[PDB]
Amino acid sequence: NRGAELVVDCLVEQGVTHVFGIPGAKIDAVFDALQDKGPEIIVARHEQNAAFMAQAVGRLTGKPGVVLVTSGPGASNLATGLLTANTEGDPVVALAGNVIRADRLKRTHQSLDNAALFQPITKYSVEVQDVKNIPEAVTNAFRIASAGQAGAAFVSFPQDVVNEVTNTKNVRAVAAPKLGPAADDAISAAIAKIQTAKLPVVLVGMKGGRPEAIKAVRKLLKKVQLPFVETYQAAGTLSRDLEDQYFGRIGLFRNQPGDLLLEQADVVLTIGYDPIEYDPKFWNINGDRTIIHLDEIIADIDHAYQPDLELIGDIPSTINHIEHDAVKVEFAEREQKILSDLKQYMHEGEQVPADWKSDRAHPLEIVKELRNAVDDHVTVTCDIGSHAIWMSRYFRSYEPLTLMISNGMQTLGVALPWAIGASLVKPGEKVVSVSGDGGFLFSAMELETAVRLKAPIVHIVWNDSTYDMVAFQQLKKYNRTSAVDFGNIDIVKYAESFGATGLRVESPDQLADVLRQGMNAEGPVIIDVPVDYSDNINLASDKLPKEFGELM
Amino acid sequence: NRGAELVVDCLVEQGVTHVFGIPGAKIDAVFDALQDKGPEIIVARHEQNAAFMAQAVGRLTGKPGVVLVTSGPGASNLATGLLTANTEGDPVVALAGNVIRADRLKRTHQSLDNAALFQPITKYSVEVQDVKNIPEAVTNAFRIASAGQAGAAFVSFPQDVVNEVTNTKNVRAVAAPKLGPAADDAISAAIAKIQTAKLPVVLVGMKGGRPEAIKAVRKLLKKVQLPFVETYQAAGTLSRDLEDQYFGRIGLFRNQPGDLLLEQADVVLTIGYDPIEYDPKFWNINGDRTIIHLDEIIADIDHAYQPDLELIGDIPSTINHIEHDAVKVEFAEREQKILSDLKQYMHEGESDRAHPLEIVKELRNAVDDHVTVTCDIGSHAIWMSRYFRSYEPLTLMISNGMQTLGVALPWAIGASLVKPGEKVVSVSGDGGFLFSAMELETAVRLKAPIVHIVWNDSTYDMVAFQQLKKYNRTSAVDFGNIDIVKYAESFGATGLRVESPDQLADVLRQGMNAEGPVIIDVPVDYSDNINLASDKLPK
Amino acid sequence: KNRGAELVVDCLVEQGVTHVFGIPGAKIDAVFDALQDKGPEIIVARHEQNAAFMAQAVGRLTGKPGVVLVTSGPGASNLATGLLTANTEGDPVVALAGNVIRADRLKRTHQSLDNAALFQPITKYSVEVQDVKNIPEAVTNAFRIASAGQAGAAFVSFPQDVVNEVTNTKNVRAVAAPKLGPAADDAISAAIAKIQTAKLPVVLVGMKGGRPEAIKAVRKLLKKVQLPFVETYQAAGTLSRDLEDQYFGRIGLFRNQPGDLLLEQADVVLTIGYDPIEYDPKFWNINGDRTIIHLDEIIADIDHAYQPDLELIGDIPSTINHIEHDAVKVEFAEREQKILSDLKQYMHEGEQVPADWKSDRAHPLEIVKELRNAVDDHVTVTCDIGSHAIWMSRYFRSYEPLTLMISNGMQTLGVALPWAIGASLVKPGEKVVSVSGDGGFLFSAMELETAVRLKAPIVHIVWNDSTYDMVAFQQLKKYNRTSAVDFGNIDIVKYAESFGATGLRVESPDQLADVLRQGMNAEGPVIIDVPVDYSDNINLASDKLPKEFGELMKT
Ligand SMILES: Cc1ncc(C[n+]2csc(CCOP(=O)(O)OP(=O)(O)O)c2C)c(N)n1
Ligand SMILES: Cc1ncc(C[n+]2csc(CCOP(=O)(O)OP(=O)(O)O)c2C)c(N)n1
Ligand SMILES: Cc1ncc(C[n+]2csc(CCOP(=O)(O)OP(=O)(O)O)c2C)c(N)n1
Ligand SMILES: [Mg+2]
Ligand SMILES: [Mg+2]
Ligand SMILES: [Mg+2]
Repeated sequence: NRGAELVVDCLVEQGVTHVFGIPGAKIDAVFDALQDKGPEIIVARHEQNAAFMAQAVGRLTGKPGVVLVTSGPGASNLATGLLTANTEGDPVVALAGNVIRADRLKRTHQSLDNAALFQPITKYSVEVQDVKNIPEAVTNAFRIASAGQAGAAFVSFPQDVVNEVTNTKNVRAVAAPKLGPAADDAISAAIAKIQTAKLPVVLVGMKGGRPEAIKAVRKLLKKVQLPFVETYQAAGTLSRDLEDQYFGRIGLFRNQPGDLLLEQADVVLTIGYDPIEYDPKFWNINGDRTIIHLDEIIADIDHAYQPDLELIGDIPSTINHIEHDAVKVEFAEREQKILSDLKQYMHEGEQVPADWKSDRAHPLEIVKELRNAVDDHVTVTCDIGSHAIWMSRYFRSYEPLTLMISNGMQTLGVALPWAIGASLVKPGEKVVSVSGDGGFLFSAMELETAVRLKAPIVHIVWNDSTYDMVAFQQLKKYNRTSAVDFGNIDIVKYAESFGATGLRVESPDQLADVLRQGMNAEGPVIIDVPVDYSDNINLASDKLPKEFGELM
Repeated sequence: NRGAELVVDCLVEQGVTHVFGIPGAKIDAVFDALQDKGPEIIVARHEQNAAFMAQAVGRLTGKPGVVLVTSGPGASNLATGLLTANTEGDPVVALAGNVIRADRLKRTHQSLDNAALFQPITKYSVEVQDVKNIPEAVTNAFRIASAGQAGAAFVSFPQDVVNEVTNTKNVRAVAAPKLGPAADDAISAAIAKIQTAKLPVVLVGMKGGRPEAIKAVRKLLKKVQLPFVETYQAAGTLSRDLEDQYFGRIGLFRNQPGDLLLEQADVVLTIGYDPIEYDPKFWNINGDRTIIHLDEIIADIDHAYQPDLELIGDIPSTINHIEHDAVKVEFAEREQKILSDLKQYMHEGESDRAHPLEIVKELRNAVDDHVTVTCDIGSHAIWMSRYFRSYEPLTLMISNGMQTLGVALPWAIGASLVKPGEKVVSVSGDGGFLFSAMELETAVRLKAPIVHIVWNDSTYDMVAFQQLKKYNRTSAVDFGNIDIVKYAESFGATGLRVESPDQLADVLRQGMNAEGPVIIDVPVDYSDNINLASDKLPK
Repeated sequence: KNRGAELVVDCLVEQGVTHVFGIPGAKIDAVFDALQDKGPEIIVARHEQNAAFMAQAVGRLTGKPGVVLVTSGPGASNLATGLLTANTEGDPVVALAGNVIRADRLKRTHQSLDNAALFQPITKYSVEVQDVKNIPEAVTNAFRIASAGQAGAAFVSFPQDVVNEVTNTKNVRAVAAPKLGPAADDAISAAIAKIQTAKLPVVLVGMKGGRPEAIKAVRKLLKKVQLPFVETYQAAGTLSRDLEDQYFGRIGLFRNQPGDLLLEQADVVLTIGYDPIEYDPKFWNINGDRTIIHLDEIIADIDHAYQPDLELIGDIPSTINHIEHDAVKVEFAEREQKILSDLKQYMHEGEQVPADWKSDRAHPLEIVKELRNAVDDHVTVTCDIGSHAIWMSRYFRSYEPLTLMISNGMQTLGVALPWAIGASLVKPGEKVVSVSGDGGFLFSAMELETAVRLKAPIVHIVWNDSTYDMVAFQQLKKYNRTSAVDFGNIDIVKYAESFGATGLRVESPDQLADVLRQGMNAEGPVIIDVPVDYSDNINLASDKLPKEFGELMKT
């Protein structure tokens, strides 16, 4: 019963089932303590992927995912991982080791100021300097990682602290509390402003993408019949019932129907809106608009964002109090016409161009065939790139937490490790991950962990042989691409070398059969599907806002 | 004519030959400027390895390696990379982008305090907030990265700053100056203590592992005939002439002849000694000895390290002034016997699979002296660090500061670019391999003549055997195997395999004569590893 | 003309700032120049520390952030302790400081440092604006964060070229920080349930319970349910004269109070806005399992001695009201009534001067009482740090919200007098009383010029013993000897007159009552030198009371 046991004791109380990590000499006492009791250790092939996996656990379970690494380069490898989780509202607790307290100021092996390093990228970055303080520090980490808004917590343990034998008792895993609903006066005022609105619309954001949030949002949308829009991490709010009120997903560029829908609005209700997904300077422009901020925390005042009302409190509760006293909105003919046109423009946008001819599959063809090959309840984790732009915009998701996208840091390589984390959260279910050919290699080494776990993952690789998202953004600004090209690899040979299944779409017509082959395959499968990116530049085309400008 | 050009203008003037990086929306303006002029861009497969490559360029060329990344996750991926370079005396300049100055406080895509993040892990972390300040900020970053002790410098560029058009002129790339040698009276006082010493020993350290230092160290060792020892990053100090005065490499555990040699000495002269490689509480113990600190910067006072003399100045110059007025030391009979027994003990220290010691030697005999050999981190690195002889400066590169996993392969890639047309050998573990194995694509793309050796045991053994000595059980050290040959072939590279311990020498030669990147899978018996921490030898 | 500096003033206008405390400088002068055309009144301070203190006092009294404006370099670095104090004591403060131009920000140039990096670990919000357009946003969010629970300090740094930069940027609406709804309904119901079933339920009113609107609601709860309650030092003023029979003093510093013994005997403790800085839970929540109910605007910090069984997070007054609405009077059993009776008795004996007392100087308890009797309930009393503060914090009764201000977070020396000046600006035309030690006096005594300049009606009481006594008696108790606590005397009367202020002196303990009335009736700043006998001070850390109660209870 030494300090390392205390760390494990906390993990038990927090109900931690899995720990992702990589052992080392400085953190060895805690890994040793985990052999006697505590959660199952998932050994990672890189601490970055260990942090990503934990993030996936966080977003899916609502409870902090736990990552355990050693001092020095082990700790510093969690940097990007935690930074992503901290900016994308995913509860993660990081446990890292450090050199002994007596040599903490010295130039010794793997020593640095851990707490100072993770300070600007976490909600909580502390280093325990007394063994008695372990149960407190770790508990407060779990609570703070979870408390709205969710984020990353980092706890550093000097080696002599985790090895120290102590008679210190454990501490109760007091659950993070939930707020009450927003102020009654604030809700009453909000209902009033929505009822008097000529065209009210709902902007569902990050924290609205929580399951219980989605549950309450849907009840509201059905009763009041408001047209709504999603941010990328709000994917899954849409139901097939609410398809007639759905106006797509806003993000990246102001050239979507939702942006035009938001423009026409006179009252906008934002739900759990972290502006990181889409800056308000992009959508809230052109005329005085009423903004009602509903969130678990106060609003960030921007030039383009100055809420006329703030409903701060538990997001689902606050929505419930609104939905109860709200009544159906009747739209005038003019507003109905606008909604009709936008829904028309929206449908026109989801279609492959008529003049299309190619040896490869169009991105929309890859999107459509994938959704029809994947059940609604199946979790799909997506990477970042041009492929991500298509997925975020056109891949429909009808259930909470089934389309995971990195819309905070837009970190390359998140797809596959999220999928591995997701499969452990939902055992016995197939999990689909989508990535680019460039972003793939960022975390492809974690495929060994997949085969080892026999995880039912289907990884789709959009093959263009370039960092295209940077490329077409270079062409639009400088009329030339720079440092976006790299060599190709045999993706099938790559998979097979890890002990996984590798398939390949040789022709655009084989797409449907290859996908279903993978969805029925056993174990991890990587799928190489070449794509034609000649239409990608139109993702930033302002043709659509122009057409609607003239029509108005 | 805009801020991005200024960054490149500095890179030109600094004589930067290569920039390793990955583009992004915020830093693309500088990537755009590199199309018209400036160094050749090497697109990496991960910013971690791009930073590693730059570290190798720094360690090999003496001028800072440059890495250029984007905002957000681009910047934060440099964390381990820069931290490694900063604690291992390798000059690196990192250039990262950031969000618009007007939105620097907002929750927007890829925003963080870049400068605040790299503060605890660099010698210099600044963020430029005015376009005029670019040539200054960049120039001083290079100077500080180079200045003793060398390390990592980080410069963050708001997107609007690199895109802003200005008529600001560039700034001259003033070279970091060299110090003069240590004080004359200080040099004389040191020489006095050495000639009167019964058993004087030289500890060549990190900053002694520099080329000009080694050249100057060797002249001192030949003339005075001093017994010396190496640290892991001091590999290459040994010459084939000086085999008779060499007493191995100290590190990791106190069970080496060197630890015992230093113990018996009464006066020890340390040269460019960073205590990060081996804490002085391990060797400077059993009895009072006089310590003379020779370095480019002052010493860190430790309980086991309190110098009686500090000769601070240019390392080679200070050494030359010693070598000039020093004379040969005659060793007494007792002391000569101690030196004799330990050199005997040294050789004394030197299955279905191949033994580690078999793999070290057979590689040395299969590899030319001038060929640079990069090593990763693990148990295999311990065998290499202790028994792989290097007879030329900068031919055995080891990460002895952070002990960072995955450094082997990208260092080799950086090296092939530094020494074009030369073969480069990299050694790594099977666990440490996948950390940066995706950078093999960059090697094949560059057609770099790299030879990678993978020690195959299927575990994180260095953690494993230290667990058995502490808790008598291993924890979280096991993982599955992969087909390394198929892996190589999938990248368009050559894959070989040692099926039997006798095939070792022939497979090695195949790779050394092969064209392009080659990976070699060699299985190892690690049942002997546990003796590395055995206290048998000191007893 | 519309320049960057104007945007800063425009924000202050929309925020409804009436006063700005500061000291001008070369880097921040553009904002000072802009304040000449429009904006709040500038209060020139004699040290930036006191400007931070005064701004803090305005925040604690008005609930809106007090504003402090300084220059680059040492001007900014002088705000360190001031802001650190406000940040740990729930007082809204916005600090606006200048810095060198963006082009020389990395250079060794005059008064350059990383302003933001310095104030990062001691404020809720420390940013530096690097674009003139971003000013109205940065500042507005600064005010909101400083006010948002838990209230604290925000620091905004302006490069000289940024505030001097001419820009056509529109201002941004001063959107008010919103209030939470009350705590969760099921959580409140569960709380009432655990309170009704309690043998001895007690309320611990803490820092955030000491706010006016909080106190209003707490009292209604206390009257209806008839719960015994206790105060922390910054919760002073919750007590009403109605509630005297349920009041059990103020816990703090040392565990030797009736309140500490009351909490020990309780089986259910309701904490209200309890920041543990004032008194760590390892001191009071000991010796047996107790049910803890954390009521606050933010979640709880889990300690070994503090692991709540229930958390009611939401607006503090609103949450209390829902409790008060559905709660009923608590009936105490015979055993519990006696425990309350004995403790209420022990409490009364503690507030009394010892019978064998004789001295040429005034006893601390005499100075407290005579001051309380010379001062109206509504008159704000600011207290400094030292042994005198212990007497005041424990024995000076306060019967209205925000009439006894104490620095109980950082325990910063010198806060008394500048707080009074800030108070004097908040309640113009009202007398303000400040209490300090002779050591803590000189830390900020130079602000006496600022009082005299404003002709503020302040009455400053200086406890004269000629030592750092609070350190001294704690040294004798730990080391059997004092170290570095002694210093020379100054003529406090002559000191006041030299600033143009009134100086009085209590030459004999009977003149005490008379001198105070003389001061309370004097015009302009008044300093009062009153000598004190500190021979009884060591009993403040005496463990006699817990010992007697230990024996009396084991009976
Ligand atoms: C760690 C990191 N580095 C750089 C970037 C910038 N970036 C955004 S998209 C992209 C390239 C994606 O390449 P790929 O995997 O091939 O997908 P594609 O764009 O081709 O669809 C890059 C480098 C990033 N978002 N994260
Ligand atoms: C980035 C990083 N993660 C973890 C460690 C801790 N560590 C030191 S050696 C080692 C395992 C080495 O495995 P391998 O590559 O197979 O070499 P081997 O032990 O088998 O010789 C680990 C995980 C480290 N030094 N750096
Ligand atoms: C800035 C600061 N310095 C030191 C202390 C420690 N301290 C607390 S009370 C005290 C001495 C108080 O002297 P005085 O004002 O004369 O009051 P007295 O103790 O005599 O009642 C000291 C030094 C502190 N709380 N803050
Ligand atoms: Mg691609
Ligand atoms: Mg291995
Ligand atoms: Mg005193």
